Formats: sequence, structure tokens, C-alpha cells
Amino acid sequence: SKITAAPMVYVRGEEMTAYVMDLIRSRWIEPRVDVGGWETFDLRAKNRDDTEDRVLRDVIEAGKRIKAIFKEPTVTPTADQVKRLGLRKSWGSPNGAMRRGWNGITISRDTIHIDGVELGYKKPVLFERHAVGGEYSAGYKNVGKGKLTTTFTPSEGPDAGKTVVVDEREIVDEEAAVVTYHNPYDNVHDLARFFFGRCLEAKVTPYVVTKKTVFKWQEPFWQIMRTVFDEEFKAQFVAAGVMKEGEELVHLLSDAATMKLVQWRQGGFGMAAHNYDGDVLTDELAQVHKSPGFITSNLVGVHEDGTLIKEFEASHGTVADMDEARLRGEETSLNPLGMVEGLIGAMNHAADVHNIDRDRTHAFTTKMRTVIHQLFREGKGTRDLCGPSGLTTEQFIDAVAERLD
Amino acid sequence: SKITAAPMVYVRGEEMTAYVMDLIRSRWIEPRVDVGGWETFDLRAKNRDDTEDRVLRDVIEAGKRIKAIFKEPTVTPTADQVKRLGLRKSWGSPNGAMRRGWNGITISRDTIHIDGVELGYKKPVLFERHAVGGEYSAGYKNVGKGKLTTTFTPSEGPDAGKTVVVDEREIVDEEAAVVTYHNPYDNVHDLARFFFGRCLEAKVTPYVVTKKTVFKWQEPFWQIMRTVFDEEFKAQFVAAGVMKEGEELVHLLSDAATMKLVQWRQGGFGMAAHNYDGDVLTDELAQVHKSPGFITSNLVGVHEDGTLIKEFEASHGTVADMDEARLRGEETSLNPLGMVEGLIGAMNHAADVHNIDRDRTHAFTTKMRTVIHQLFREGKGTRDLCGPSGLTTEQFIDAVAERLD
Repeated sequence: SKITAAPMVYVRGEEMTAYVMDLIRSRWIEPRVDVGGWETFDLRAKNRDDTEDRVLRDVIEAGKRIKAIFKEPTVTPTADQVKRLGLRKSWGSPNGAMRRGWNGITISRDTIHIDGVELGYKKPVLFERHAVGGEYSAGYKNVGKGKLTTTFTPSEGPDAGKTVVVDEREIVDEEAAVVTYHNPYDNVHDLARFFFGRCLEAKVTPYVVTKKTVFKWQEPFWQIMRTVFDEEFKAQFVAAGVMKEGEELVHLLSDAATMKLVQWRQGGFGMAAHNYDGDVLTDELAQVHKSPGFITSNLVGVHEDGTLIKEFEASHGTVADMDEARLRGEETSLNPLGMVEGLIGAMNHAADVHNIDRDRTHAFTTKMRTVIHQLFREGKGTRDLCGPSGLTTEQFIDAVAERLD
Repeated sequence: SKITAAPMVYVRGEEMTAYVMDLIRSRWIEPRVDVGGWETFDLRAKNRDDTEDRVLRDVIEAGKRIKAIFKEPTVTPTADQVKRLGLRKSWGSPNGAMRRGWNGITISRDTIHIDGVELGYKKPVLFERHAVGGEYSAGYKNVGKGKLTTTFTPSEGPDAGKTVVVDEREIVDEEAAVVTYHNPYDNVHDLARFFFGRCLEAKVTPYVVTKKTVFKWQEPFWQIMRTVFDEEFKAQFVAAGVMKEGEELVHLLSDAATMKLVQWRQGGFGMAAHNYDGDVLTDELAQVHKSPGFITSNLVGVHEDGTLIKEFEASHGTVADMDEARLRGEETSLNPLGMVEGLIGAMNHAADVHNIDRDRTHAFTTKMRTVIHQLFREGKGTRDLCGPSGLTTEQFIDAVAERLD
């Protein structure tokens, strides 16, 4: 009579968030859900070091096969952490490996809402941060005076094999940065389809966000989006009452979009942007809404077989300060809602993409959310939203558990 | 005896803002000031088109010669404006030509304040947008599959004449952008001195804003600014009451800075950033403060001979909707403060550079500001800040005029 969990990758971190998720797994999930299909991985900074990222390899492989991943917040083993945690070596951020390993098209950064508690945006906002390209994968050098040349040699079509000059310039400064990057745009077709599909389901008005007026190479991000929308979605948006007859898809400049995020406190909109613009704008979105914990960070990629790989994370870290407080015998109140939304999304996608116990899984994950929201409504949520009379971390975990049935 | 205005470049626009400035010139300036020294340029979109942009060339040349420029809001001759205004050809924004032509250092984007009126930020905020470099001057191509190569050949030092590879990559998309740009950092030494001097005078806490953690070529923007601060300013900031001893200059990630602009409603801080980050963050600043009209846009560049070239502009547009209302005979209420702040700056700089009627010009510009600010304190400002009881455009101009003496 327990729910059969679909295959799903579970990535454990450390510190306060792992302490919390251990309690959630043991007291909310496991008594109601057979988690035999989960493949669990220990991603403590120490276990990455001890296995020399063998664990990360096993995460990415598991993710490609299973297509549904929940990842806890983790400690990136930076220089600071090597000394602190007593490790052998440093290890970089695992996001690049995940985005490439799973053919990432977007990080979905959506506002998280609680029925009965008003946050910054009244209604759901959706945001797609294009997951590849841009300055994140640039080649560069810091240089003095000299000549900079950029060439391109196509490998197919009429001009195949003929090298052309993209740019050439004389650097006249003693101190300068020289930078080259690319934006791969083939997966913007996939991105547009995913984005507009999401926006239609949510009944939110979509917007495309670039600096294409000046950064003219960005034009195709808009053109691909507009074409997909017009041909495959506009009729549907009008029919669903989301947009009026003759309303065109709107393009916003990135510097205008920063203003709109502050103005549009009603919510009820979607934005899609390039990698960096999405990075900056979604943290703005976090601040307007409440804080980073109330925005999702959901990586979506395209499997070779046509289905989607979906990884889900909370947007806060491991809350080391709170872990320290716990280890000083001081009361804590970690709001688990960001992580729970991630776990819900992963469990739902696991059930959906594998077609295993879908009705019962969706019902259960909906039930967890409903119970949590009702507790917050009553002033029995965590202290971030319910003040000093709110529940401690452990009190909140019990409160949910005894209402779950 | 009228004030003899120092030589100054005056760039006129069109629509509502030109109509307002025509009245201000007629009713405030000309009865008190001999403006024979002003060289005026017609930058109607139609005049850029009619002169094959020779007028923009003339503006740049006059700006170099005279060193002080006031520019009204203008209509960029975009494709859409070509249709609307019946032009022959489209023309790009004039910004790049001005910023590069006058050896741009910074665009200062400061909150505008009136004593006794509450806007978004309680205390002054200062922002320096690095005026040049970045994607604004990028070379690019939209391409398919192939090989992209970037090389650099230094012209001086021990590695002179030896070509090295900055980047090489294989493009695997049928649609991709390939982009190369440079950041010229020699003038960040000047940017830093300018920024910290202003912040010191204003007694605001300075911050440097970059994405250098990931975009590592940006590191010198930070290093240059920190070195100048530590060597030339830190002790002064301590003695001014702004910072404690042992407090260091703070670096903010650009995605953190977007959150701080929303949080820090008390104001009293400064930020300096690269060209694009500055563009995006200062529009956010405008929205938090009130609107674009309440943020300055003051370009500071430098002549070959060391004299600063200063151009001052309001940050709003020409307000076409209000101009249409005006021409229908309907009431309007355009707040001229943004434009007048710009004109004040340009007139003051002209007076200081040329040393023509310096003391009387400063008294007159101070008077315009005081008279304007006092009318707002009396509820006799425009309707943006004083509500429906506020004065019309024309009523406000006449109210100021009769108080100027």
C-alpha cells in the first residue's frame, strides 16, 4: 500500500539542509513511499574529494538514464572550503557538468507561492534562463597593446572551407581584456516550445528579453521565439483567454525588463532571456518576491530519445550559519519549502517520464504542499514568515508529518 | 546687464521635450542670459536623415572644441521611426559616436533629489557606468557550423610580434552567434579617481560591481579600483565618517547588486560597473527611485589636451504621447527638472572651462534649481509629484519665470 516511487536520482549535500532533508525523507516520504527506485548519492564536499568526483560521474550517468533528479544544496569545494573541511584538493561547481551532461536548454526560475501568505508577486511568474552560451564559456586574455583577429571557417554550405574575418581591431590600451564567445541557438527552438507550453498551462503572458537593438547578434533568439509562438502557440493563447485577438508577442529590452520586474507586482507573466541576462534578472526577481529561497532553479535538458531530463534544486545554499547554531544547541527554523518544491518536481517528473504511479504520486506531492501552506496560514510555519511564534525546524517537520495521513 | 554665457554646445531634439525647452529658453534663460556663445544643433530624426548624419559629426567636433554639451532627449531614427516620420534611411543611436568621440570615461547616473519631497531612495545614490568597451563595440557574425579562431599579437614588450591563440572553438549549431569584444581598462584609473572623489564629497559608501568570479577578464576593473581606493581614498572615507577602520572596499557581484538596489531604499551608496552592467542596473535604479526622469545621464570624457569634455542629458525620452495630447489642445504636465539639471551642469562646466561670467552663471543656475525645488515644496510643481492639483507644463514654466528675478 505504499506509493511506488519512479526511478529518480537523489543528490545529498551536507550541513543544515542535509540534516533537514534526512528528517523529511525519514518522517514525510519513506513511511508513505517505497523509495527503492531512488538512486541516492552522497555529494558532501568530503565525498567528492574522497572519490575524486567519481560520485559526480555517477550522478550525471544516473541522470541521463533516469531523467529525473532532485539535488540538495551543496558546498562547492572552493579554496576557502579546502582548509575549512580538511580536504586534499579543490573541485569546481558541478553546474557546468550537469548542463552539458544533460543537454540543458533552460534553468527555470519561477516564483514559489503559498496559499494564504502574500509574497512580493501576487500571481505566479515564470522565467527561463537559457542554460548555455555567452560569456560563461568565453575564451579571453588580459593584454596590452596589439592586434586582435577573429576568423571563422564554415564546414558546410556554399562557403565551406573559406576562412572569413569576423573581427579585427587594434588594442590601444596598456591594460585590456579581449574576449570571444558564442551563443548556440539551435536549442532555442526547444526552449521556445518548452517556455510557451509552460506559460500557456500557467495562463501567464510570455515576454522575450534581449539587448538585440545594440547586441545585434542576439536577433535570432527573438526571431526563433517569435516564429515558434506565431506558428504554434498564439492561437492557443487567444483561445485560452491569456492574450487578446491581434496581440503580438512582446519583446522587452533587458534594461527595460529590470524595471518591469519591480513594477509588475501583480505577477502573472513569463520571461525568457539569454544565460547572463537570466542570471541577473532572476536574482532581481528573487529580491522582489522575497529572497532566493522562494525562486526555483530547475534545469531542463533534452534526452537523445526526445524526452526531457529535469533536475530540481532550491536556490539557497546549505545554510552553514544555521548548522553552526544547531551545533551550539540553539533553536533553528529552516523553511524547507524551496527544497520541498524541488523534491516535488523531481518526484512528479519521475512518475510522469516513466509512467509509474502517476495519480498517487501527484496526489501525495499535492498533499505535502497543501499541508505546508495550511500550516503557514495558521501561523505554524517557520519563523522567517510566521515570526518568533513560528515553529522550529524540527517542530515544523513533526507538524507536517502528523497532518500528511 | 545679461549674463554672458560661456561657449556651450546645445543639441535640440523634437516633440514634447523640444517644445518645453523652447519655452524655457524663451522665458527663463534669454531674458537673463546672452546665449550668443551657444552653438545649437538640430538633432531631429529628420535632420540626421536630411544631412546624411553630418549634423552628428558636427556635434562631436563642436563638443571637442567647446568641452561642454547639453543634449535634449532625441528620437533615434530606428526602422519604426523611419515609417512614422517619413524618413529615407534608418540611423543608429548617436550614443556610441559621442562616447567614443569624446574619449568617454563614465556615464554618471545619479538619483535626483528635492529637499522636502520623498522619492524611492531617501538619500543620494551615485552610479558610474564605464562609458566604453564591452559588447557595445563587439565584432560579430551569425553563422553555422565551423571553426572560430581568435589570435592576439602584442605590439610591445618582450613578446612583441609573436601571435598567440586567445581562443579556438568548433561551432556545432546550424544557428550560432560568434562575438569578439574588448574592455579598455587604462581609463578605469580615471574612472576610479572620479568615482571615489564624488562618493567622498557625497559621503556615500562606494561599491564596485562586476561578474569577475566567472568572467575572469574583469578582474582588473576590480584591482584598479581597489588599488586607487586603498592608496588615495580609504583614510579619507574613514575620516569622513563613511567607513570604519579595517573596513575594506566591497565588491558586489552584478547579480547581487540587482538585489541591493531593491533592498537599499535608504540610499546613501555608490556603485561603479562595466558598460552593460551599468546600463541594466541604472534602469533598475530609475524604477526604484521613481522613473527615468529622476536619474541623471552625464557623460564625462576627455580631450587630447586633458580638459574634461562633459555632456549632460535627461534620461527620459521626448514624450511623444504628451506631445500628441498637446497638439490636440489637451492639458499636459511635463516635469522639466531632469532636463534643467542637465542644462545646469552643462552651463556650469562651460563657465568653469572658459572662465566666462563664472560666478554669475553659478548663481543663476543655483537659482533655477532652488526656485524649482521650492515650487514642489509648495505643491506648485508638476502633476507627477504634486498629483492632480499640480501645475500644467505651461503654468509651471510661468511660475518659475516670475520667481527668477
